[PDB]
Amino acid sequence: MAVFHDEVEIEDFQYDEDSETYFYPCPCGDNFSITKEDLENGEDVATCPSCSLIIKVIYDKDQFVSGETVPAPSANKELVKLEH
Ligand SMILES: [Zn+2]
Repeated sequence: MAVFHDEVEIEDFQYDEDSETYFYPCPCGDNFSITKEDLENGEDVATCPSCSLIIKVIYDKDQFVSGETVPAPSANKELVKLEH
């Protein structure tokens, strides 16, 4: 490795309705974490509390950066059954 670990699309991440946070599955055992606000500002990097690695989060800046345009809902997803 030389620059970052690997960039992954936000769609792959797991949205957290609890407090608007995205997480990514790590091979070390834990899962990365990144707040929605971070992506809205530019913080497209996730850090693991165990391995302490770095990962790039790809998303739509046009969607995240919504000044006077509130997006709309599109179906629902319930597949939270990832146990370690
Ligand atoms: Zn990790």
